[PDB]
Amino acid sequence: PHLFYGTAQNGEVIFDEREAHHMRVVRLKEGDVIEATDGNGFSYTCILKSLKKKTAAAKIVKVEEKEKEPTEKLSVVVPIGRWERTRFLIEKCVELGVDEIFFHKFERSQHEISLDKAKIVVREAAKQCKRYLFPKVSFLEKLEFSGNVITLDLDASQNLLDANLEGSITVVVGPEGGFSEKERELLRSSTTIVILRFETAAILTVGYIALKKQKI
Amino acid sequence: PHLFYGTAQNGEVIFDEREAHHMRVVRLKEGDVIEATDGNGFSYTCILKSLKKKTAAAKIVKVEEKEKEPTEKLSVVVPIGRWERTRFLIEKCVELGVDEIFFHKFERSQHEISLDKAKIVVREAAKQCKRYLFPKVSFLEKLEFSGNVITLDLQNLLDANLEGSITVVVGPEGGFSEKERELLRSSTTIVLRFETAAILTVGYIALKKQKI
Ligand SMILES: [Cl-]
Ligand SMILES: [Cl-]
Ligand SMILES: [Cl-]
Ligand SMILES: [Cl-]
Ligand SMILES: [Cl-]
Ligand SMILES: [Cl-]
Repeated sequence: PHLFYGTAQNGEVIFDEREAHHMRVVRLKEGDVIEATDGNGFSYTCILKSLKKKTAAAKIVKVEEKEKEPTEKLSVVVPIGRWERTRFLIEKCVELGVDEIFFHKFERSQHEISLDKAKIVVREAAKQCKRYLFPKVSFLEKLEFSGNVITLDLDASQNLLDANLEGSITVVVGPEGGFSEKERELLRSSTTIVILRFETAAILTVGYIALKKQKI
Repeated sequence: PHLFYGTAQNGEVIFDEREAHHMRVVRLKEGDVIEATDGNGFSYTCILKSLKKKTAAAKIVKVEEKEKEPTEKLSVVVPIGRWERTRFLIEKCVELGVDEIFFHKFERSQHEISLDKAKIVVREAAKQCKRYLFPKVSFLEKLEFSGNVITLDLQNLLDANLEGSITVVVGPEGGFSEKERELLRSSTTIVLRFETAAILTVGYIALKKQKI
């Protein structure tokens, strides 16, 4: 049971080139009943009409609201770094029920991110996890926040299980080359700080928090 | 800075062809200073004396105790299933401070494993992670247990009582059979992508037991 992604309007869902290729791979055809999401919490049961090289369109039969906006958000600051790390962190954020991703370039990174690429990673992950309401993605200029913030310092574990998790939480995943001293002063003074393989620490940290917050 | 695995005897560490080959891949030569572990908690700083095709030997210069046996053990029963899953679970056991790994072929698996092959996975993961006291591996013929055993189907694991030595039963890819669901309820405490779930669950337990 595959879940496609498109834009609903005027009784149809329209699909971009990327989706049409994915449908040709599953070898669908005109007449087939399919399920799409718009990424804002809705599910559409549709009959495929057109499948062409760079586009497709299906007629909507049924809509179900599958997920509503949460009252308390889980936010993660993802460092703009080597693509393999960045793609991983974004995928895990979809997976672990994060509501908002914020991309920050820490002082020791010279990387950039394409926000359109990040949205594709979110889309493809969500289609796999059957997540109807996609996390939002934004740039973040400054390490300035409100509410409860937890910082994952990758170069040191601190006590995660002692941390207070009351209310809305932002988790700040640290950069590969480490916080500069300016960043560290800024984050010690404003957040709560908490050695394993990068991929394991990130899953365990964000995943424990999501668990406790019942985001998963 | 690599870490090799060898056998310590009378002032030298000897190494097998797997390690010798690895030494050649990383361009080591006779006369270089290397670090080895025995897999028993100790680090050995040695001078590499002989690097041959099938074997190597180094002279011990310094020995440091890195890791001791814990009072309270964390054991995990790993299903014998598709290699890619089994290998991942072995490596996470190494990395998350599990002390002992027991392989069980559940009823809906038809797979088999050689302990020699599992040990190689342990070795290579432990070399990579710089774990000096390697976990032990063995077969578990029956799902028959004593002690705190908790049975996992990859939430409110957060409420599980994890005190004392503990065994964690990770279920098979095809699910527990009826007989298995009954058997496990008679002797255990029943408490996302597979890899994510496996890390979050075993990691949380390890972290709560302070094994990491
Ligand atoms: Cl890159
Ligand atoms: Cl990019
Ligand atoms: Cl951009
Ligand atoms: Cl980075
Ligand atoms: Cl299995
Ligand atoms: Cl071995």
